[PDB]
Amino acid sequence: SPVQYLRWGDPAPIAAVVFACLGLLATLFVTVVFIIYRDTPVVKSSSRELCYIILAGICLGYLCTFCLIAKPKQIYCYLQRIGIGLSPAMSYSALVTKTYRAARILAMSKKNIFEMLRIDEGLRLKIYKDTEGYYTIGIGHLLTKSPSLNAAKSELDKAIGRNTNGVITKDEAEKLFNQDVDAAVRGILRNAKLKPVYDSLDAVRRAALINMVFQMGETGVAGFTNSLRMLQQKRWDEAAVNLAKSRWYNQTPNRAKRVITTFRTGTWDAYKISACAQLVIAFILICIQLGIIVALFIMEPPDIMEVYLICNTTNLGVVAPLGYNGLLILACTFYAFKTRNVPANFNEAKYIAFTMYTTCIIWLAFVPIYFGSNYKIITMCFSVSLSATVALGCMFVPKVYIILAKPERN
Ligand SMILES: CCCCCCCC/C=C\CCCCCCCC(=O)O
Ligand SMILES: COc1cccc(C#Cc2cccc(C)n2)c1
Repeated sequence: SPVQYLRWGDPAPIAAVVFACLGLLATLFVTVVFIIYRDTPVVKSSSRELCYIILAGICLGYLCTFCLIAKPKQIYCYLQRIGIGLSPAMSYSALVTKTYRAARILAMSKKNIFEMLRIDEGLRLKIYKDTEGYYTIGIGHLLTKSPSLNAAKSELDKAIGRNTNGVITKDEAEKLFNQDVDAAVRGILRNAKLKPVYDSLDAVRRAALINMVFQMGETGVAGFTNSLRMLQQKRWDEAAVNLAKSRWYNQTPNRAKRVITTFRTGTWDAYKISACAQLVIAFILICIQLGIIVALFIMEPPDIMEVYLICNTTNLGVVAPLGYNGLLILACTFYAFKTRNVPANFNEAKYIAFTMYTTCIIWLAFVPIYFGSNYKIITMCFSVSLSATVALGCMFVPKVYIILAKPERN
């Protein structure tokens, strides 16, 4: 009994149990809130079944402390190993597929704007110079600024990764273009006259504005005061009429028409231009961890060696599932970082990225702390729980807050 130990002067067992009980309550609160209000936008477009997997994992995480603070029964040693390896995998494997889909969606948006400008501006697959004499390739991608061709080729090879010999492919031109777009967005967001229109626009219409920026620069685009305002206020037809009066339209009519039409429809009509799969993959990434665990069960059978349950788990019995989860966390972080600025679903991505930043630190810190500790069971309890609380706190608590306290927003 954990109360005994507190009485005997050791408050660690009861503290761990309380942490886990509170963890279970909160996860229970959050889950029920998601069951009732699954009928709402803020939950529908986000993957519901995947969310449940993540919550289940967090739940099992907290449950792990009851496996570590236990009566001496054989099965608890089995449970410990199962729970400690499998519960992070459940959460992180469902999450990686979530961040992956968010990464594909984003990539295909970058592909569209690339095609837009391939059509409007064109690209060269071989090195050339701009009107200012600087070495350039693709859709106006600046390579270097020195007057030496070989310096451009080296810098290109550095950028692409193979020995290009001054010649690249279309996919590689896209690669370079993605950078230039990124930088282009930075500038718009650093421009007071342009930030509010860009923030308010949907994805397609954002590309149209970026298109204009590429043609005239920011200072030129900011000169369409009235039109930008109309766009910001969503008066699409009026913006179209207004922009068709400009000198821009009159100097480059063929291109301006496509851009204006894009602004007017929010579609790509002027340019030629699976949830179930997620569950199967998440299922697979989880079974792999189970495979590792079951294999270590056969190589190194669990055995007991009071309130603390000392099992005979070797360093390998810990490290192998730990390593695998570490890989999942790594993949999550990678994809989450990539999609960190994605505005969709009330900036859901910003929370997911922050969560993984924290997880990485917590897990990296766990290695020296745990393997240099003489209080391993309690270190494990707090660690699993902290990791589960970080996920629950940083990702689900804000969603619940929006649900219950902003019913006029969602
Ligand atoms: C952000 C990275 C994700 C988390 C890192 C995962 C940590 C697990 C991976 C490897 C840990 C290093 C191997 C264990 C050290 C053995 C210590 C010992 O037994 O002496
Ligand atoms: C950092 O120290 C450790 C060591 C080993 C395992 C863990 C863990 C975990 C876990 C469980 C369920 C849900 C989530 C998000 N995480 C933490």
